[PDB]
Amino acid sequence: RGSFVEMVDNLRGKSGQGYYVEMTVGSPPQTLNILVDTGSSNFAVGAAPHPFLHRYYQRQLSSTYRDLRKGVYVPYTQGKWEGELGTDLVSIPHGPNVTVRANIAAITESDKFFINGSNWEGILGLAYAEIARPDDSLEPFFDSLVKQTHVPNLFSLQLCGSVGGSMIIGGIDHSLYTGSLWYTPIRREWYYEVIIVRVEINGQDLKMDCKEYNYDKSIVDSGTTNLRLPKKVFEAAVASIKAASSTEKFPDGFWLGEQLVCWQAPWNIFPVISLYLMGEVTNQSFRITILPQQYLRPVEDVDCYKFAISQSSTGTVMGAVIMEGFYVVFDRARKRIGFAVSACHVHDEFRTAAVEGPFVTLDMEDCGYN
Ligand SMILES: C[C@@]1(c2cc(NC(=O)c3ccc(C#N)cn3)ccc2F)C[C@H](C(F)(F)F)OC(N)=N1
Ligand code: NA
Ligand code: NA
Repeated sequence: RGSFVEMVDNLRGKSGQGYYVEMTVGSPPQTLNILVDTGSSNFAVGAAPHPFLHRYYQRQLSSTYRDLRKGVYVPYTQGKWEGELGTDLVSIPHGPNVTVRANIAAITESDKFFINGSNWEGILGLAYAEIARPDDSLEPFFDSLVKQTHVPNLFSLQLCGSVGGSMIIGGIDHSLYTGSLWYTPIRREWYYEVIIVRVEINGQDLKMDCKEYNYDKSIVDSGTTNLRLPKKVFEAAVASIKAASSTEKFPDGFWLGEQLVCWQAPWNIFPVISLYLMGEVTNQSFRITILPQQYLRPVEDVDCYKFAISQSSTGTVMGAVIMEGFYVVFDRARKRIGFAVSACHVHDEFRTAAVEGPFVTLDMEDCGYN
């Protein structure tokens, strides 16, 4: 409890390609790099020699593999994968000293799923059974870990924007953040769904019915890059950031993530974004504040950055954009998610990402969409 030195720095990544942890499956152990995705609930690994993959799961080499005789077909807006369901033994070498029998979906066909040039070969869906595919009886990796071992029912993520970071499984490591953690309730255990109760651009309120911030849900999702906002909130949000910084002009396509923008070797013009989240106590909220350093993402394989806030029709998505400013504690045993200022967040001399409270916010339960 409090000190997990072996788990510190166990995530790697390339900017734009996500964060992965090293995992082993089968006996003898097969080492795979696996994408950490708090917005899905399947443990799904390449199992066939797709050209983009460094390595894949070879079930034939595993004496402990058990076939479930059941296929799965998983489409996404862009992307699909199909595979064969089975169970095998799984450990995390830079995670707790335990081995579990987990469901694995061996991906045998995929389209637009794997990234050419990336160093991961599968995805670790850390959310709940309710969105597992094919259905909610396929118990996710984390539920099996907690059922079969003494690991507490929580994990925390420090995503440092070559990227790196830490996934602490079973606890919190205090060296990873400063100040205090503040907690928002998980509204329903499917996605890691939370409730946003107010949004401020450079300390001015968007002044929207708060139901708009969570239409139709808000989630914390390490497997998406952007801060994604409901169309109507997105519209209000760029309008406000345009006005805050209109000392310089940008092509309009920039704000739609349709073209990049460039200086040489200009942060003080861009405002901070505050999201207030529902607190633990009636009428109490807290707020997280992100810097332009989080929402203007550097692009290499071209000083050119992309606007990393985008419109959505699936609700607000607090992606890696947001998470990279914070230590984020997925406190599943108490159905709550904690934020604190990350000890590794990208910043400067003028302002810093922040987590502040308490605030008085009334009618917070109205902000949820039904
Ligand atoms: C199951 C899914 C998924 C994520 C990724 N993620 C990445 O490729 C990636 C890339 C960059 C970064 C960063 N930073 C993070 N993740 C790739 C494939 C995929 F199917 C798709 C699902 C969706 F809603 F999209 F369907 O969103 C989430 N949460 N996970
Ligand atoms: Na247990
Ligand atoms: Na600390």
